[PDB]
Amino acid sequence: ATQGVFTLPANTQFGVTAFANSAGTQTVNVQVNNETVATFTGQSTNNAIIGSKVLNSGGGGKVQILVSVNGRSSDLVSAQVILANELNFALVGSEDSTDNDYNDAVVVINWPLG
Amino acid sequence: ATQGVFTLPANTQFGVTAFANSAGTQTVNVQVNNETVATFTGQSTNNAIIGSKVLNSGGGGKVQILVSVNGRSSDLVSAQVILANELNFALVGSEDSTDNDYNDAVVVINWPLG
Amino acid sequence: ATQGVFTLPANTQFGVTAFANSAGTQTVNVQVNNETVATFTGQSTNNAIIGSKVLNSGGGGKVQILVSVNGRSSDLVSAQVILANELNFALVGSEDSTDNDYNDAVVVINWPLG
Amino acid sequence: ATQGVFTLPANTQFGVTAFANSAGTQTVNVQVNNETVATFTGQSTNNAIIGSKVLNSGGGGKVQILVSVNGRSSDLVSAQVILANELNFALVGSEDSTDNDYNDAVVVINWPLG
Ligand SMILES: [Ca+2]
Ligand SMILES: [Ca+2]
Ligand SMILES: [Ca+2]
Ligand SMILES: [Ca+2]
Ligand SMILES: [Ca+2]
Ligand SMILES: [Ca+2]
Ligand SMILES: [Ca+2]
Ligand SMILES: [Ca+2]
Repeated sequence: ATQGVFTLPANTQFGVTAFANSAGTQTVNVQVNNETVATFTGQSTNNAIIGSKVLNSGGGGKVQILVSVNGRSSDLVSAQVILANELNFALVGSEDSTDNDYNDAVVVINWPLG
Repeated sequence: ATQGVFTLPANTQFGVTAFANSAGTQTVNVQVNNETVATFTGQSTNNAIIGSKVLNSGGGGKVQILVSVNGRSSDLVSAQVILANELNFALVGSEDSTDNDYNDAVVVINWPLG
Repeated sequence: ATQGVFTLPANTQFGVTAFANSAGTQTVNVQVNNETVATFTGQSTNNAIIGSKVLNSGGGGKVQILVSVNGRSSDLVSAQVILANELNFALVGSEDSTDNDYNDAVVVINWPLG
Repeated sequence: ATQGVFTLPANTQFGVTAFANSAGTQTVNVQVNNETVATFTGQSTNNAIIGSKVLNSGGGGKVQILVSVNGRSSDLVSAQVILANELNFALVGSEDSTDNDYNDAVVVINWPLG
């Protein structure tokens, strides 16, 4: 299945935060309605935050996360979870090698804000 | 139900990150096997990160999040989600008032690291 | 927090299924836009299905689960999870006594159908 | 990523329930520790239950779901969610064709029982 794609409500503010856990330098691209609106880059084997931003989901509400290491696409896993019928998490893990920890870059998207 | 309590694997490294979305100043306490091992305080209505740390789950693996505003306990909601049978997220929302957005402090715990 | 309340897309077919794991006879009440549309009753300590129905979410899309045993309200826990940005589960556990297993009646709501 | 594989606690009773939403006859295979312990075969475009069984997770706790239609593997998606730090759902969707609804066979694994 396609992974890392989420439909948000339209024109809604959301937070996107990325953590790194790999020897490889991670590149996280955030696309909103098929336009790149953020790129995070960093390296950590200790969960360092390599980016955190507030973005808007725009008309289509389509938010896609892509992760690469040195231009090679990582394999993704994802889900969305909603708590108390209001608090949304869109969760992505990525795998840049063979160990299947899926934590090489971890991306957490949350809404609503404010 | 009790919320904000999670059983991790023993002696395991995990990340904890807290976000704020309220007029009220948020205090997030992190307890590992009933000892307070981190405390984050901060105020934001725009999802600012008010703390991020790497901790060890210790022998019991018990991780509890408590949130308060002005010394008053916030109501919590929580769940744990596992992706690819390996990547774990323990998720907490908290409500300090009456609107029920449960985002006033948002806490994300992730493991494994490295 | 209020639990057992979910917002579905409007005018959408959904499935609701209830399982029992208790000595007590479970009564599961299903409301759609604040009107009772189903009631499932049954007893099992071995996960027997006590009801499965297809319903429509109507204009408001509001679905609520309540659980009681001999007229006494059970404590609820719930969450919604979305897979592949399309497959939805709305999940309820309920606790009729003291052991905190939350499985006394378990309710799974799924959409889309067809 | 591999999907439809879950680690349960050892020697634990669990329920497995399959729903069908396709024109195609669905064959759901359940393995516990790499041995077939159940096979559900049925057809429905309206969420009918094509199998429900109680099984034991055995020493390894490994549970795998595979879905096929006329001998051809469906694409799977999955996740595990834990409520109240005790109530577990392991969730599978499967796609037998092109529409990406992932509901053609839907598998819900729950524990604990009793
Ligand atoms: Ca890896
Ligand atoms: Ca890693
Ligand atoms: Ca609030
Ligand atoms: Ca708020
Ligand atoms: Ca109970
Ligand atoms: Ca029970
Ligand atoms: Ca399909
Ligand atoms: Ca279908």
